[PDB]
Amino acid sequence: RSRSIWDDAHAMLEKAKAEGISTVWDRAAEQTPACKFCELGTTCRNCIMGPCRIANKMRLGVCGADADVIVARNFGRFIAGGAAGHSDHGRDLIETLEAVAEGKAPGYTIRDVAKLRRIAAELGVADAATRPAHDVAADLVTICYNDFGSRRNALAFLARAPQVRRDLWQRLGMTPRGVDREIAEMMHRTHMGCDNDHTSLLVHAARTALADGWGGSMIGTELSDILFGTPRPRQSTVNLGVLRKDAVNILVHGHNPVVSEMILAATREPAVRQADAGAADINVAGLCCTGNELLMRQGIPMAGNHLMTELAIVTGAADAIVADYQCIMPSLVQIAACYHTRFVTTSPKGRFTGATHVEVHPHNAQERCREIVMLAIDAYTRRDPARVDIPSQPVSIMSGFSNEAILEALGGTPKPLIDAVVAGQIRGFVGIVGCNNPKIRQDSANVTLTRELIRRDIMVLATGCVTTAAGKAGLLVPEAASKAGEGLAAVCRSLGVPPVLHMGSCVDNSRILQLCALLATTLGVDISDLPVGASSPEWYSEKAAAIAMYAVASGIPTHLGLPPNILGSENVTAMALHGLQDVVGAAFMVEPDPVKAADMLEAHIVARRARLGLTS
Amino acid sequence: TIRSRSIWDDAHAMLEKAKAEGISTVWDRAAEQTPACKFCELGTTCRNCIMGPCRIANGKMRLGVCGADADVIVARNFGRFIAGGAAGHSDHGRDLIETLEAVAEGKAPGYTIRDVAKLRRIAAELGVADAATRPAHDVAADLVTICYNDFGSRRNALAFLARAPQVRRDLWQRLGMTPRGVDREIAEMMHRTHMGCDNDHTSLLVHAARTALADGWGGSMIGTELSDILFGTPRPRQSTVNLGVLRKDAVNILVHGHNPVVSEMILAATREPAVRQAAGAADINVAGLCCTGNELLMRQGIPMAGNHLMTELAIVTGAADAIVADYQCIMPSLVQIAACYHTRFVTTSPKGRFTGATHVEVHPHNAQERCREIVMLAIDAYTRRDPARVDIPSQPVSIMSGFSNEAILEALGGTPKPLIDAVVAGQIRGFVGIVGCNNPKIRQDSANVTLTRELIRRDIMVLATGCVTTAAGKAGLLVPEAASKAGEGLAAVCRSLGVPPVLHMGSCVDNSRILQLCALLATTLGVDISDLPVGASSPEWYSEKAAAIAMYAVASGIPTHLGLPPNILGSENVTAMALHGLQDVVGAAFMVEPDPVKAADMLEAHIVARRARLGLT
Ligand code: SF4
Ligand code: SF4
Ligand code: FES
Repeated sequence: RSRSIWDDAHAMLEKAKAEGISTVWDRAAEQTPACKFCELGTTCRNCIMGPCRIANKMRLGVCGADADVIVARNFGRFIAGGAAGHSDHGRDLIETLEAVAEGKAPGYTIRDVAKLRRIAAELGVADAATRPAHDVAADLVTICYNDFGSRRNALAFLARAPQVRRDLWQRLGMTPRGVDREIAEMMHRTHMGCDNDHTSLLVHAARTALADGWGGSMIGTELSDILFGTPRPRQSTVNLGVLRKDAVNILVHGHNPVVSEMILAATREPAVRQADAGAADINVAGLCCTGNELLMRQGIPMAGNHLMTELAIVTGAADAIVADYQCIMPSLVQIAACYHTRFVTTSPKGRFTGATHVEVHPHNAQERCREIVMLAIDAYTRRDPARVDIPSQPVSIMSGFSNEAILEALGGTPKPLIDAVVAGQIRGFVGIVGCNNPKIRQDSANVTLTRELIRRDIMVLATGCVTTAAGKAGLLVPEAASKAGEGLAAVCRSLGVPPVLHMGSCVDNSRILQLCALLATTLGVDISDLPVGASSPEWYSEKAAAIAMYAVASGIPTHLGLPPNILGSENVTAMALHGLQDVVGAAFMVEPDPVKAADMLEAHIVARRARLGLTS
Repeated sequence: TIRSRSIWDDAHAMLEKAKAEGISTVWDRAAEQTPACKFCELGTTCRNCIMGPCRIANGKMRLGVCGADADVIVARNFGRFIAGGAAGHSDHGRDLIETLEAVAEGKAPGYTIRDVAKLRRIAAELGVADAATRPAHDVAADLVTICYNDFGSRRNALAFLARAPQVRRDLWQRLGMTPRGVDREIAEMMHRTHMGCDNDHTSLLVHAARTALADGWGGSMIGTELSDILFGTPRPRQSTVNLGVLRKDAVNILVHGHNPVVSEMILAATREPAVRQAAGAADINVAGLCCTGNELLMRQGIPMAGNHLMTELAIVTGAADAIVADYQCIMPSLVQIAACYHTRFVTTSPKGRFTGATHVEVHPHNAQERCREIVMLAIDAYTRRDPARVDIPSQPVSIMSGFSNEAILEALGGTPKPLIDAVVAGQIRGFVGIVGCNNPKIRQDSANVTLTRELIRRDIMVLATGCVTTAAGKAGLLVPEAASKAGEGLAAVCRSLGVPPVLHMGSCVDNSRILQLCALLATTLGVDISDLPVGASSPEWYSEKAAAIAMYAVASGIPTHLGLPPNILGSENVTAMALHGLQDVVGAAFMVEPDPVKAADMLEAHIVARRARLGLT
């Protein structure tokens, strides 16, 4: 009850305890209270002269490092881990398009040639409009790979940012030069006896996160649309009720659409769908970011977010989990073992001990994904009928709101959206990026903050876990306009869109940057002048901090529900919470109270409205 | 009590001088952090997300909040440890590519290509067309491209990897270990260690091996070869060691860190007539520290003031007029210790920023003017030195240095066949590259020198890099006359060649020379590196770069001994994989032994075993 706000989670948690199955909430209590030095960030294991803990003797490390350097180093490596997670996903997308471009990817094509030509033209490919698509693709592959090289002075997509913003980064030393390069430079700087200035460390951490948002994640988003289709607005369902008792239930979990879109195509094969075991159909449901993206591009229903993954298996109806990499809890392998579920992994980078590994690459995806769906149809026969309990009834959601889709709904230009903001019908925009964290009652903060913002005529752009949260709350449909303020509801009914726009997965947060950059460029101001905000009310992962860091560094005020492990240095904390405002035009806000967070987000939005000479 | 800190009299005098002056040393701070955190020492702590942090216990706390066990958690921490060290070398190599490209474009005043012959040879080796006869700047530019591509994401294997025997390359490929890109493997390691990605301890150790190979065969190797191209390939030469290199009558500039791009330009500025005339001092004195000092010693014969733990004690002498630092292994306490005196602590790299220092950023386009400004800062500081607080402890010791692979082969008449013949006869029973640092957990240089003395006594030639250079040098082991401390066979070889029984091959980056030498001997014999009577030791290691070095040695076939254990004892599976499992996979393994004599037995035992596998006595 205190663990989650959802009845489907409640039913599955009670089912888990009766079956003696330990959940992520059960293990969170074992690790609470946690280590104070680890919680403060005042611990360092970067060499075997240590480990060192800073006290308040023990003021410095053995090498002489103070709490400032130690805390900043840990935080840069935290960000580097998150940027690395997106970086590799984007590299994987580059490899796939090259396989298509070279004609070495059976079942893969370029779904959105129009976007390919536009992106290629945008990044400087000559005659991208009229040359053969595979050549245009190959040239774009080269540009992207160069951003994963070490000879650029700035990443390709950075030109989307307003000039004032690009000039600021260059002056500050923040211009991201290469995706992998900045990750390595961060790891270099955090080695003993290298960067021992907390400001320089935070600057490069900002540089590293910008290499994600304007590099790794952005390449990942745009190539995904090129290969799998650009999302259009569409209807679907959410919650554990997406699982059908009468169908073979395949759950795609992780991030890579290269796999999940091939799992979907294999289930649509005539020979596979024919398989014969008491199967009414082959039901595919989404999890995590690969589910978000399958929802965006295919309308496939989503079973749940981060904390719903273990409870999805406990239902007794998950026949298989097809996983790749990132945010896939290893406990899934043990819980699936308690049932019949075949836990299948597909990435060479995402290995789990005890799993069934069927490695998927573009050259063998069609045959391997077809083999995987047969493993699931086999597992559907061994499912115990006694231990099945699908809790809830699914909820309708609308999804597929890319920037392409938003502009289409606005008639082609951002001016109607702009005009609504100048009038005050839409007072501002807040991108909510949150995850789930067992330290917070599940989706309470996410849904509460979302409800507050739309009540104040502030449009919410949702990605990641908040998608399942707002969707379960009925906020992802046009009819949710009745829960928004008069001005925002007026806009939404005019556009036929919900007051919360689902823009995709964690990688797709680059869409929010692209949108902010477009509005800033259209108006001739910096992103730090737009009435925008970002929130991660229930974040947990390195990727969330990398996202939060690149939002702040791009001019977007960013709220965090839980603090990072940096409180052990008040200097680092003050830089993140206040000092960054003077440097990059935005800052971090830490607030566990979602209502106070709405006040803080709205206050900044109001302030930027006044700087534009507008009424709030 | 300070006699237990170091084995050297210059260190003793400075530690006792530090105690009287109330200056806290790295040894004083080591005792404050002992006993350390047990979970951190075991590796059973994880801070990779804010669902945690998590500690594993030995029924609660068996797993992390995400479900991760001690195996995954310990392996993740160790992979990130390796990634930090590879990252340190990676960026140094990237800096040298940037420098050669500046030379190649004519945008680097004072920089030239010292070794055109090596440039043409390296370019030809990596596939540059007509590298032998085309203009040097074009040859350089084409080589710059090859190196940058190894810092890209489109190669299937790094360029220098072809030096390895085919059998070794086939093994890496089968295992999934082939390093594809320098930065790529670092990022992939960080990706794998994110929550919910690689949760298989075997896969994690494999990629850590892949990442370290991207260093030794990539970052460090590019760093070594381009450095020789730009600053000269080391030839054997004489020099002095210890704190006595500092002259009371001269302006004392200490270069500390790693980048020769700066230190070789600091040396040239001191040789300028106006700068040398500006110095009321008797001379301008440049001395080496850490790895940049190793490299100035190798290529210029510049004396070295001391190793890792001697850096703070160098300032306490009261004679260090300036410290020119860049990045890596430069303790931030140096800024506070220098503040107690007149010393100007100068930093030059954008990547190595220290709070409170005098920052004069050095890049190839402005090095000549900036380094000239830095030497003037030091000449200014020479006037502000208090004569009362100066006490230079010891008298310097003669050393011989400059043993690159080029130098070794030259001493052998051009081919490794004489070196090979001595090994088949048994005059040289094997080779051990000692890579150690210093660690306040061990009496300074005790284990290093003790192991070195034991090995040469058993006819085992020692190849020294890094800190052990100052260690063996202070012990009189770096001169031809040190043959009297070796066995009959090894002493016999050394007298024939006129070389010491311990060969100084450079800095930590220069450990790639040892790989190049092993690869050459293995290729010449038609066997794997795992078939050679070779070993590696880091008796007093501490840093991420040392663990990356040890990991890439093990992964290339070289048995590697560590004096102190890494933070992995919390998982017996990871420990057994490092200590035994790797032997079945890569033909070599880690050996953990704090007793240097037992370490010599362990190193010699493996050497003996590989001699038998080659059919030798
Ligand atoms: S880098 Fe410094 S603070 Fe960190 S463990 Fe090593 S000695 Fe301690
Ligand atoms: S990644 Fe897993 S083990 Fe590490 S802190 Fe997070 S929940 Fe704990
Ligand atoms: S566990 Fe070692 S400090 Fe937190």
